[PDB]
Amino acid sequence: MTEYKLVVVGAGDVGKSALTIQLIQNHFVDEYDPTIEDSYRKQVVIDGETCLLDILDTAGEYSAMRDQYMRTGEGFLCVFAINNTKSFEDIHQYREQIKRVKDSDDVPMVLVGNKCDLAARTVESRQAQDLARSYGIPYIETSAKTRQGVEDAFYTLVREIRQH
Ligand SMILES: Nc1nc2c(ncn2[C@@H]2O[C@H](COP(=O)(O)OP(=O)(O)NP(=O)(O)O)[C@@H](O)[C@H]2O)c(=O)[nH]1
Ligand SMILES: [Ca+2]
Ligand SMILES: [Mg+2]
Repeated sequence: MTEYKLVVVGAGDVGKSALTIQLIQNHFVDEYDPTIEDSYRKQVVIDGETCLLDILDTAGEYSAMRDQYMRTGEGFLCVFAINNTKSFEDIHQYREQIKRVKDSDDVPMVLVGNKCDLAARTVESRQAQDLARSYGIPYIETSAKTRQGVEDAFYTLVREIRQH
C-alpha cells in the first residue's frame, strides 16, 4: 500500500506528541504525553487515496542515530507554538537539520503554528506566513486541543510529498 513516512520536529512542548496522538487516536493529550519518542501508523483516506501514514514523533541536539531516524522521513512538520516566541525562533535550526540529513534544500515540509486555540498568542500569523513563504513551504495553524487543522497539517504534508 501507498505509505507516507512523516516526521514531526520542533522545540520542547510545542505539541509534537499531542498533534501525533490527535491524528492517531483523536484524543487530546492533557497530562500523559508519551515523553519517549515512538512511531505511529494509521490507514487514512487523503484526497480520495487510501494510504498508510507512519508518523515518527521526535524529541525537542546532534546524534548519528537521530539522523538515522530522521533520514527515513519523506516529509517533515516543523512545529512551533504560537504562544511561545522562542519555539518560533528555533524553527530555523530544525529546518537546517532536515536539509543536512536529507542532503537537499527542497525537502517536503510544512510549517505548523500549533496551539491556535490560544488567542493569547505571541507569534502573529503574518510573521509565520512571511517565514514560510521565504522557505517556499505551506503554513498551517493547528490546535491539538480542539483538533482544528490537525489532519490538515499532516495531509498537506502528504500533498507536498506527492508533488515533490
Ligand atoms: N491549549 C493547547 N495546549 C496544547 C496544544 N498542543 C499541546 N498542548 C499542551 O502543550 C503541552 C506540551 O505538549 P506535548 O505534546 O507534550 O509537546 P511535545 O512537543 O511533544 N513536548 P516534548 O518536546 O517534551 O516531547 C501539553 O500539556 C499539551 O496538553 C494545543 O494545540 N493547545
Ligand atoms: Ca513512501
Ligand atoms: Mg513529545
